[PDB]
Amino acid sequence: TRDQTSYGDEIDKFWLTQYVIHRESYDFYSVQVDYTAVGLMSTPNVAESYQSKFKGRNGLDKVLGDSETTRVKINSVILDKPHGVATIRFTTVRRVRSNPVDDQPQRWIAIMGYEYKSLAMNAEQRYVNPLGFRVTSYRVNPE
Amino acid sequence: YGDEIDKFWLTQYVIHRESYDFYSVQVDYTAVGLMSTPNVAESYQSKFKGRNGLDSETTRVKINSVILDKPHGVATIRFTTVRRVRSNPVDDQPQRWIAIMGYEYKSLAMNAEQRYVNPLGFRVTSYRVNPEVN
Ligand SMILES: O=C(O)c1cc(-n2cccc2)ccn1
Repeated sequence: TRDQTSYGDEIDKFWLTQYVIHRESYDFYSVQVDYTAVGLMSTPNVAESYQSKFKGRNGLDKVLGDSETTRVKINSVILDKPHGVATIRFTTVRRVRSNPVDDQPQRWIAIMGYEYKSLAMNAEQRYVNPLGFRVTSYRVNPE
Repeated sequence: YGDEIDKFWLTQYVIHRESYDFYSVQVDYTAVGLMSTPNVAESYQSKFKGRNGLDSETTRVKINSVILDKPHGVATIRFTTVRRVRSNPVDDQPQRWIAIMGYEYKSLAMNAEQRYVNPLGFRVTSYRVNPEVN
């Protein structure tokens, strides 16, 4: 909509958490929806390193299928609105359909830079991102 | 504009209206004033209208469900509240409720005011809330 670094605590918090759930979760049924969302909510450079694991024969969706899944769980969010910086602590629970039960959960820390860029958008894009939220920097490290 | 985007303003609205706070009384009253129509918003202010407007107590909320009815702009939110007076050293016994509301997206007038709370023009048309006891 409008060039803007921040939209408030609650607004930024929703877009940030949604992003992590889209990009760190893997469900064979929603992969296309998750894939499309991360692209629109990211700069080309940020979207490039994520789309890489999906290209070619050994693309994640081509290899995994529905043999496994990873669930995502948000645990806390720290906003630095004036700088467009945000820290996110979350948990991920993987599974494989051939094992008895789930495997041990994994704690992560996400350091994200975000903004709201005003640019042209098509109909199918108005559904994904209204305020034009975009991640300009992303990297996760173990807890 | 999608389920998640709608569920956000809805749950936030239920949290805004069905709660009670003072740091946030200057932020919740103002918040609901923008996410509501002049028709369904006077039933919410009517609670302080006059001299006897509503620190001695508090009321917090936790969302437990969302179900959506897209084509109509309605939702079936189910939440719980907890009352607490400054005096009583412990919280009150929880109570469970049910609500359905009307929302729309009509960005007719928007200023410096709504960017923080409501820049997407989320507006509530209808409201009701009724309890639930098994
Ligand atoms: O990213 C989503 O919004 C999502 C994730 C999942 N999911 C469940 C386990 C792992 C990913 C299912 C449906 N939607």
